[PDB]
Amino acid sequence: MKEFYLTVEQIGDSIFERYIDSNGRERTREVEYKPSLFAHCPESQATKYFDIYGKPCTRKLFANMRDASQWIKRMEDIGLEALGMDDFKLAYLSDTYNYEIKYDHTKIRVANFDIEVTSPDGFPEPSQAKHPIDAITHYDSIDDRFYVFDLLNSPYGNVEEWSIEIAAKLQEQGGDEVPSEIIDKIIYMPFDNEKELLMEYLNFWQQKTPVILTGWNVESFDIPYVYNRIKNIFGESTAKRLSPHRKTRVKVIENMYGSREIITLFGISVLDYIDLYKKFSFTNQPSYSLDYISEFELNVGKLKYDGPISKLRESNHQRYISYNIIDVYRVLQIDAKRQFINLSLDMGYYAKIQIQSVFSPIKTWDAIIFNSLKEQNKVIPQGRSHPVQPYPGAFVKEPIPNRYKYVMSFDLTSLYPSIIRQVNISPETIAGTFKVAPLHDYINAVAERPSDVYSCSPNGMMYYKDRDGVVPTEITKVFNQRKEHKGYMLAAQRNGEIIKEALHNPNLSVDEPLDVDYRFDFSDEIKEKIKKLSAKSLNEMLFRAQRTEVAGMTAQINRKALINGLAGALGNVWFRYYDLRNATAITTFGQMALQWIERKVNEYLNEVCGTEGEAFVLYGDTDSIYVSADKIIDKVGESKFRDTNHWVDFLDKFARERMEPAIDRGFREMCEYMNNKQHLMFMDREAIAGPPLGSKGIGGFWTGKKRYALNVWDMEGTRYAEPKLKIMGLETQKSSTPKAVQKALKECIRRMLQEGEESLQEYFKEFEKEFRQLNYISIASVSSANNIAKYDVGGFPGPKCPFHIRGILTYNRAIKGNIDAPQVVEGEKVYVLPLREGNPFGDKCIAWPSGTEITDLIKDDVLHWMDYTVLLEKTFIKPLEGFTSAAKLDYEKKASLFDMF
DNA sequence: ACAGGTAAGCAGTCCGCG
DNA sequence: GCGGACTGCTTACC
Ligand SMILES: Cc1cn([C@H]2C[C@H](O)[C@@H](COP(=O)(O)OP(=O)(O)OP(=O)(O)O)O2)c(=O)[nH]c1=O
Ligand SMILES: [Ca+2]
Ligand SMILES: [Ca+2]
Ligand SMILES: [Ca+2]
Ligand SMILES: [Ca+2]
Ligand SMILES: [Cl-]
Repeated sequence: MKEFYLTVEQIGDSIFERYIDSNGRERTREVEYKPSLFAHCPESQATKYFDIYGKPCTRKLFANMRDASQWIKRMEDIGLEALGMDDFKLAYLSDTYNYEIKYDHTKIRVANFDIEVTSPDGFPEPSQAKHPIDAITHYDSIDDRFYVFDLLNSPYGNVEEWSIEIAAKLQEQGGDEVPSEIIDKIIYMPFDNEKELLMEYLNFWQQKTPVILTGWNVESFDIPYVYNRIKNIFGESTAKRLSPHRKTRVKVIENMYGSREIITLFGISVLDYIDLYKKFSFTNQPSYSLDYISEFELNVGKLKYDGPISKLRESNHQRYISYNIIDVYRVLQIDAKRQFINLSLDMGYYAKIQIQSVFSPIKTWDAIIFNSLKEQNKVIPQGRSHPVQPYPGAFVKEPIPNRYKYVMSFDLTSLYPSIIRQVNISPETIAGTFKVAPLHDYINAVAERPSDVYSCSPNGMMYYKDRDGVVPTEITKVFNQRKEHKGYMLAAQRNGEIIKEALHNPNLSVDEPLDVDYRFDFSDEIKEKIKKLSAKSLNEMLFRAQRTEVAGMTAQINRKALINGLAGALGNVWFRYYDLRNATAITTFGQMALQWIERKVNEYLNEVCGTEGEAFVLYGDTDSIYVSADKIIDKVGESKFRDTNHWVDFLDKFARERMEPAIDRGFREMCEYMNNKQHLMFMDREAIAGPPLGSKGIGGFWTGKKRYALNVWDMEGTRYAEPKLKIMGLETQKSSTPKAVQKALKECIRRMLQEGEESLQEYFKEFEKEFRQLNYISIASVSSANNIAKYDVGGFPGPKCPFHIRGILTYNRAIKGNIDAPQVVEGEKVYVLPLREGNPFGDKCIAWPSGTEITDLIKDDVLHWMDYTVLLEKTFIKPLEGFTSAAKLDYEKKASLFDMF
């Protein structure tokens, strides 16, 4: 089989690499790598190395890696460009793997792990590691085994072995309910003492050394804690065994509130799942406890126990171990759904970087572009330094706040990358400039055609049409992968809607779910086979379909993220190819494109309706238009259609047959006008939106930019079983609005768009009446805890102190003394509650770490002195007023004037 | 340091206001 | 005694 790397590191003048050989065997080697850089030389001097502009370079081989760096320095000490890949790991990878890497994941050792530390001192600090490690569950992807290391004796109690027979049993039967499918995969190891526990774990680490190291919060807690515990006990030399090469960097970086520490383990690629999740999940969560994320992701419960966690090992060691095992499995369950490790392997190898570098779009693209260039014997430029300059981005239309009954939207496919490809924007495709008319002259086709020779952006830049450019070339590739997985995604979604429809005719029948690939539109026979199936079998299929979709979502949205990131990278001063000329060429062309088609789309319909100079496009952001479809519908009359589904099927056909071809012609012209390389501005219909037929519903509304709600029947060719609410920017979407309140505002909106005003009033009446009975956690606000210190000033609110920061201050003050209550972690999320007039906290609000319940030390005073009125007013009524005003409705019954009857 | 800009709403502070 | 203008902060939308 083809060879592939596991990990690479540079230590002094040597490169350390773990890899899989041509026989599937894991090997390590240290290489005295001889790097090669480049300097400009005279035109006459004939070589085969040219920089990106076509200027000739000379290659310089260095005896060791230090020599190469010293030269770079000496060249800056002179003032001449020092060219080539300065990060030697990437050049080594590029040299050692001159082909497209096809890896075998079953050969890659991914370790998933978690530890427990009993601590009656408050949170056990990794930097200090004062308390014993008393459990380690470590899953190995190669062995398919959960390795459990369990301490029975410690300063904080002595405990009987864990029982796997009990662990397996129901909660409802006094067991722990550890899943069947992993019961047989547990390797249990009791330990007399911590010394042996740790000593054994290290020898285990040696024989099954992780390549990919993951888990929950593993980089802020488990890794640092185990490193430091071993360091405190056996010395830093032993602790260094956690690195296959024995080298570790310790980034001290503290804060005002003590000492936090991050350890780098050379030879291992650490991918903390919380960071994977934050980067790839595209959620903004109110809390990042595993319980919370497990629940959100897998719809599994809370992992319940009695008393605090600090007292769990002693009171119930049985459950203490099972819960540690389950925590590890949970991350695995999340990864089987989200596929983030898989994604990271794909990108890492695609680009030829350290896998952990996937967190860096700049590092990722530098390498892709580097390798691409290396293939044509071209030489990359030196990374220079620049001042940060702001630059303009997208255009957003200011909309008329209002209800809108029938709405149809249209969106451009991968716009910024498409613009890159259409215009041919790349560091070496720059041809010159032209003098720019103000933007609106390009929008309305008044300004003279900028060039007859080059491809142009309304920002005044001109690019060669004939050549290629690495950026377009490399961007097009990742785009095509994007399009592939999007395709799989949408079809899985389409299929999922068909299963939903079928769940109205569930057959009284005993069968198994169909063996089908959900990435592809179901065939007629499969469809025919589906109606006759049972509920039990249909639901299994639905679940699978969704699972396919999530998988496809992950692959698609994150390639999109990466390609959009190149476009922004052009405007990050650390990117090798930083260049505001190019970044600005992207954004400005975007602004023109959007407004150009707004002109065209208003023009077309005004002709097609005979009407004169009416507005149809009511909104647009960046690359989207929202078209007011009322006149098209009225041209036929709501009298007809019989059902909702008729007029949707109408509008759809009108979009695909009439609008798009006009839209296409519009973008053809603009491409011509701009004289671009290839037309790639593709705008197809997205959402079809309105109320159920002849209902009291308003269909949709806007409040301003970035804030609207629509009742969507069809989205990108997916016809929903039930109409789905598209809500953008409103409080229902924000992680800072109380859960109960999101839910209720969503129903108010649902009731606004699907049913009428009465329905909405009826609900508002109910909600307010019932509000005081909801759980405190459900009605609490959420916020991040940035810059606590800055505003601290004696433990009381400093100047211009933010509302939430104030609330933490009241917390801290109220938990003074008993270091036992959890401390608000700086930069983490908190619940916030307003405090009622004249309370014992001596301030007007309180905050505490999210996920958690507040410690009982203050819980009951918080519940009593709770300010429901200010909560209701601020978080619910206020935003509702916003929605209904814009919608021209009232949430409360108005004074009839007739009431005197 | 190690993708980008655009933009909304909520509070705090300071000022004008018979 | 409070509303408006401005700014800090937070979290959305592309
Ligand atoms: C979502 C997003 C968009 N954008 C910019 C670049 C996008 O080309 C443009 C429009 O964004 P989107 O409409 O969200 O998506 P897209 O055009 O990139 O791709 P698609 O429509 O197929 O999903 O806005 C970013 O710069 N960063 C981002 O994270
Ligand atoms: Ca734990
Ligand atoms: Ca689309
Ligand atoms: Ca788009
Ligand atoms: Ca869009
Ligand atoms: Cl230590």
